[PDB]
Amino acid sequence: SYDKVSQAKSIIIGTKQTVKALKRGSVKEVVVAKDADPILTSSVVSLAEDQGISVSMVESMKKLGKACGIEVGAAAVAIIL
RNA sequence: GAGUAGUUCAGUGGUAGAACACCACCUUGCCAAGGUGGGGGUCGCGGGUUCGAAUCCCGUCUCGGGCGAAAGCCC
RNA sequence: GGGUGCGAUGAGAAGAAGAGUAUUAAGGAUUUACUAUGAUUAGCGACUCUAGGAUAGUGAAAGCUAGAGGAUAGUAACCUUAAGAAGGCACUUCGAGCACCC
Ligand SMILES: [Mg+2]
Ligand SMILES: [Mg+2]
Ligand SMILES: [Mg+2]
Ligand SMILES: [Mg+2]
Ligand SMILES: [Mg+2]
Ligand SMILES: [Mg+2]
Repeated sequence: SYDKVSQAKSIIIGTKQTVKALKRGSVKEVVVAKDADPILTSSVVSLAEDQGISVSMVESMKKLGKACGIEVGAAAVAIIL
């Protein structure tokens, strides 16, 4: 769902920043890219589900980057609405 | 002429030097830098000369080049 | 503006380390190791001693190997005092630029 990502009010970018966004429950929707290494994805989606927050996985992470406006690509993006 | 420490170069008859690299400690999450120490070389290989050969001689191996009809020879 | 490289699998900055460590002095201790050097005189060549080596010549004493032990300095290693730094990854906040080139 890049409609939700390329828009939205507040969005944090990067697995660490999404984990820090989860660590204070200020995030409303969590987006995670599929073709990323699951070793890192696991830790953020687990904490996400544990918090009880919705997770919307997306196909491409380069596309995630492009939707965020970033030029390098992201693994996880948190929408801190 | 080219072949010498792991690499790169010195060493022009006295058992192989420097630099860098490597190991150990300093030392620690981890490396770099650094400071002490340390280990390492059929000197292409084999005979001879000599008390002693990386050095001289002979045979021989590989590479680059020169001479020669070639064998050889020279660098 | 152009050509690359890296970058949310974290650019970059600060912090935290590194650390009271390196380094700089004054003493202290005077045992360790390392380095340099060893009168005259022959000899290319000498810190001394033992054991093998090998040994032509020179010398009171030879070059190798293995030990052990020495003076003269120069160093590091250990205490006390006063000062006292430094790069990167990783870590911790901020989170997107940084680097080489013309
Ligand atoms: Mg011819
Ligand atoms: Mg021929
Ligand atoms: Mg950084
Ligand atoms: Mg820093
Ligand atoms: Mg401290
Ligand atoms: Mg120009």
